[PDB]
Formats: sequence, structure tokens, C-alpha cells
Amino acid sequence: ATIKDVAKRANVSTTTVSHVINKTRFVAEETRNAVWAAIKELHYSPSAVARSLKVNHTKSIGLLATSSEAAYFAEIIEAVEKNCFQKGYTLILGNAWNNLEKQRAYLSMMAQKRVDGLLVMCSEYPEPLLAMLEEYRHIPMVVMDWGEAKADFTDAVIDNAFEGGYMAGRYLIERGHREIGVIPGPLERNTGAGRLAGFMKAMEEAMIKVPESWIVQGDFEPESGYRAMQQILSQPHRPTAVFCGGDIMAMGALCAADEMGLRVPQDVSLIGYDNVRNARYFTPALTTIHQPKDSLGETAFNMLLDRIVNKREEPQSIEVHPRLIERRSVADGPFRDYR
Amino acid sequence: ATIKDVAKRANVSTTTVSHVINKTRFVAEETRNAVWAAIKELHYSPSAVARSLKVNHTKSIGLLATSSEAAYFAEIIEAVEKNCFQKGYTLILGNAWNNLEKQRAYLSMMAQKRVDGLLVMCSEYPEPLLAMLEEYRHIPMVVMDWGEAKADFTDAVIDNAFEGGYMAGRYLIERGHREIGVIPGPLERNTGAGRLAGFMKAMEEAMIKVPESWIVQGDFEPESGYRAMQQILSQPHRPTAVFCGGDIMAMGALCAADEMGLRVPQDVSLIGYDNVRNARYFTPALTTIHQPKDSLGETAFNMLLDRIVNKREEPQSIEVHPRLIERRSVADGPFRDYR
DNA sequence: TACGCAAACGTTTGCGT
DNA sequence: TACGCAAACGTTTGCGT
Ligand code: HPA
Ligand code: HPA
Repeated sequence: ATIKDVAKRANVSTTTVSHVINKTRFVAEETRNAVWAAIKELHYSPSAVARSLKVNHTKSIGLLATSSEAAYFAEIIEAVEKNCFQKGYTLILGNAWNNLEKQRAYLSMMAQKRVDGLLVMCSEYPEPLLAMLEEYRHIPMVVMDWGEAKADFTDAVIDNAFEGGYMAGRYLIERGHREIGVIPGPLERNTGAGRLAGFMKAMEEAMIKVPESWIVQGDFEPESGYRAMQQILSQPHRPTAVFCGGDIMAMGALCAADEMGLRVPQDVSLIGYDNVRNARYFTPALTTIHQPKDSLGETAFNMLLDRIVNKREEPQSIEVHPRLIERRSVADGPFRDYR
Repeated sequence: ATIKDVAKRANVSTTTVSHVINKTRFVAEETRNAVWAAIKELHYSPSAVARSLKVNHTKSIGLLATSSEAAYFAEIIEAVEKNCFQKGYTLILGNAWNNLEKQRAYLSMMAQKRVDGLLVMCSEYPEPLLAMLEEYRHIPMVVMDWGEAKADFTDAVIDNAFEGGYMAGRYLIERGHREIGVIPGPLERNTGAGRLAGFMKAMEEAMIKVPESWIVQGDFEPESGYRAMQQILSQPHRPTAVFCGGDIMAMGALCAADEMGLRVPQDVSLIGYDNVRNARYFTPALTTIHQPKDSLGETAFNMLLDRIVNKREEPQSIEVHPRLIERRSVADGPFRDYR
């Protein structure tokens, strides 16, 4: 039950039991064995609580997420978790659903549980949230979802969402389109506003004007893709191509088109963004901008461990890069031959 | 920094600080305030480690999962998490990927971290795993993925996967089909073998014989749905309808059909299972058996808390029930008018 | 050579007066 | 009335001899 119970069965001091258990000093074989034996019948399981109390670190990390079911998110989380495990850390998952109160709560429970570091993925960063976060500059942390380093008291991994938005637009332009519409994600997020603007730069470069009736705000959820695609194609004049800010929303856009009798890409070309695991099996196989979700995770974890173990003080930031994945949802547009 | 530092700034004993902080006894207003004030400048955050060491419970639960990205899983996890939070518990997520070693590791780290209870979702339960689990009968636990109560030392929530398999088959039969094929999930799992057998009972009842070339094993992953659908339709004689053991695999089956030029449901009818959040937005909107994922989570959490707080000793088991969701992937079969 | 003493980590709580 | 003493929870680790 307790180290004391073990030391006693083994007839050695607890100081000894602890040394064999942690190979922190040489112990006579025979001695070791005895301890192991006792450890065994006693069915001892050392208390990490006790230990952490003395050693001052819990070997545990907290993820302050937005939600965890959304494919995008879910893929990152599973990555972060992979890393913790292989480096002996334990993951504490907390979804704040973009709720300040919730954020304030989890943040606290976390601090109380004395997590060695914090991985932050809150989507939106209002001042109040930015404020609560600084109050914990003491806990080592890294934000994995900004496009620029919003603050000095944290590490940051940046996705170059603007560059990707730009890649998306260029591709459409290079395929022959000039009448393009867009369904962006929330402008309050990096993956929302960022991708959009990247996209819009390329349009401007090509002197392509995007009429406002062709821009419909989504929320990364499929229903939102569904309604937007519908509002776009449900009009007199419709674009020949659509840039959809997120794969899952795109999936929604695909379904509406089909329900309206439109053909993809024969009638409308569709390009998404994220390259979630199932994008290839959408119907038709989705052409999209890939976000390195795995590296985003691993890179974030690593910066954390650094700050952790190597007691780093300076905020760091590391970029990651998106890349176009051609599938079958895009077709040449009316101006292809003219380039 | 420490309770001691607070008691001192406040000029009261720590016994006092602790009482205000936990409202465990009456404290003079003025006294309270002082403590709060100190608590404030000191920027104190009570140590849960310390506390748990004394009180003997961590207010934290461990989820020994298989993986967390798969839509099915991801939806359950997000539910379990919702429950922990509203009941003040902290969630420790651990994916064992159906690996014994991994299982043995997480199980241990968990025990060491002294989690108040364990939510188990390992998919497959080989004796060796069944064995490791009993070694921890001491920690309160519930398995959320068996179809029958595999053991006495745990609580269990059962999904009635056989009943659902049977619902799926019946529907096809009632729609006019007699040439049906099936892509089941791994037979080593409840959601695999269970659904299949439910399905097969209905066939037998209808004297429908399922030729072996029409049964293709999947693994819940879309690629597997893709290959299987392909092997099924890639043959001389093909069924008019397909029962697909999991939505995500179904999504794969949908894509292959389209790629082979087949029409759903015009050429082939397809019925899935799970009713994952995006099934409605598949193309076409997927007809499937719904698994109450939310209730599965909440129900499991609740049984745990019970055993926890009410120190229950007896293994319990609670059933949950699936229900058919008609969408647009099924059409009447050749024998409809003949019934 | 190989191991043990005892203090400390940060809290909570029975008995007090 | 309203608060404090001090022991304990389960470990780790400096100094020993
Ligand atoms: O905020 C988001 N939510 C879901 N999917 C996403 N893909 C990019 N950003 C997001
Ligand atoms: O084991 C499974 N994996 C993924 N999805 C599933 N849906 C039912 N069972 C499963």
C-alpha cells in the first residue's frame, strides 16, 4: 500500500525502496530483489501525487482547446497526445467552447493541478482572454493558433494561413476562373480571416473583383457550408468556382450543390482548406490546401518541453507551411486557354 | 506562493486561510476579507497536489481510449469531457491504439496519478487485457464498449449493437431487397461482430442467403470502405444493396461507387451505422442506424461517479438503444411491390 | 561498501481554549 | 465567539557512518 509497507516487508529503509524504484543510487542485487518482491506482493503503485509534491513537477500537460470533435481539431489533439505519451507526459484535455467563464475555470483548475505547461488553442483571443492568459505567464505555455505572435509571454507556432489563402486563389486563377466566390470561416480566428485575406490578395493581383453577394460567412461547421453554397448558387449570376475556408464546411457545400442538382466540378469547382483525413474520400475527392496538423502538434509540444526542461525565458515562434493538394473537385475555367 | 505566505500576510493562521478558502467553518467577515486580499496580491493558487495528498482523491478521471480522431470516438470523448467539467472533474486522455504495452503503460501512469475512476474504451478485449484490467479492480471503472458484461469487476454500458444490426437488415428487407452485401467492422469488437450478427439474424429470418463474395471485412476506416465496396461491385453478380457497419467506412463506400460510375441509391442502396455528426451531409445524405453517443458518455460517467461517491461495490450494467434514421441513400428494391 | 535518519514538500483537520 | 497547534498524508534527499 505505502512505501512504508514495502520497506517493512523488505526489511530495508524506505530510503532504500525509493532508490531501487528510481535507480537513483547503487543497491545490492539481493537488496533490490527483495524490494521488488515486496513491491510485488504488496501490489505497490508509487504515488505520483506524493512524488510531485516533493519533486515539484507533475509530468503532465494541459490542453486548453475550443472543442475536440471537429475533424480539424481532433487531428491536432491526437497528435499532441502522441507526443506527450512518448515523452512520458500525461494529457489533460479541456474544451472551453470559446467561453470566457469556461476558459477562466479550466485555466484555474489547471494551475491548481500544477501542470508543467499549457498548450493553448482557443480560436478567438479577445482582450479579456488575452488578459487571463498573462495572469499565468508563470506556467510555461505555447499558443498553436495565431498567425502572428499576439504576445510576448508565450511561444507560438504560426501556420502561414495567408500564404495558403493565396495559394488557393492562385490555383483557381491558373485553372481559368475569374468568377469566384468564397465561404470563409469566422473572421475572429486566424484560420478564418487569415485564409481569406491571403485569398483576396491574389484576386486583387489578378484584378478580380469579388462581389459581396458572393462572400458568405461560415463557421467551420457543415451546416454553414450547406447554407452558404446554397445562397451562392441560388442567385441569378453565380461564380464558376468556390473557395471554401474549411474542408468540413466544404463537405457541406458539396451536399447542397448536389441537392440543387449542380455538378461538381462540372457545374461548379470547389476548393477547400485543411486537408482533413477524410477529404480524399469526399465525393468527389476534395482538392484542398493541406495544413500540417501533425507537425503543428509536435512542433508545439517540443517548444513547450524546451521551455520546460531547458527553463527557457524568451518567447519563441515557429512557422509551419501549407501546401496545395490537387484532387478532383476542380476543373478548368472559361479562361484557361486564354493564358 | 504558499498557504503559509498567505496566512502571514493576513496575520491569521493557515488553518484559517484554509477554512475561508474551503468555507469549511465560520470566519469573521473582516477575517475572510483579509485572507482574500492577501490571496489576491500574493496571487495564490491553492495546490491540488497538496490537497489531494491529504484528502485522498484527485477529482480527476482517466479515459483509456483506442484513439480519438475517428469521428465515432471523437464524439463520445467530447461528451465524456462535457460531463467531467460540469461535475468539477479533470479529464486525462489516453489513446492505447489497441496496443497491450501501451495499455499497460497508460493504465499504470493513471493508477500512479491516482485517478478517482477509469472510463475504458479499448475496442478489443483479449484475455491479457482482461487480465491487466482486473489488476486494477481497486480503481473504480466502467467499460463503455462491450455488448455483454465481460466481467464482474466493472460497470458496463451496453449498446444493443445486435438489435441495431437487425434493424438495418429489416429495413432493407422491407424496402424490397434480397440481394444484399455487407461490409462489417472488425469481428474482435462489439460494434463489429455484434452489428453483423444482428444483421445476419434478419437475413435468416427472411431466408436470404448472403454469398461470401458479398461480405467484405472493413476496419472502420474509409479506405477500407472504399476497397470493400469496390470488391463488391467489381463482380459479375452484385447485390442491390449494401449494409455498411460504420458511417465513416460508408463514406468510403460512397466515393468508390461514384468513382466506378455507380449511382447511389439509384444503382446501389447503402445503409450505414453510427449516425456521426456529418452523416447528413454525406452525398447523398446517409441513411443509418443512430448510436446514442452522447448518452453513452453521460451514462458511463454517471455510473462511475456513483461508484465513486456512493462507494458502490456491485457491478452494474446499463443498456442504451439504437434507432434507424432514414435519409436518402436507400431506394426501393425489386421486391417492394411484392410484399 | 552499502544503506539509514530525519526533515521537508503544501495542505487539512481533530481537539483544544 | 472565533480562531490556532500540531500531526499527518506519501514521498525524496542531504548528510551521515
Ligand atoms: O476554428 C476552426 N475550427 C474547425 N476547423 C478549422 N479549420 C481551421 N480552423 C478551424
Ligand atoms: O471501433 C470503432 N471505430 C470507429 N468507429 C466505430 N463505430 C463503431 N465502432 C467503431
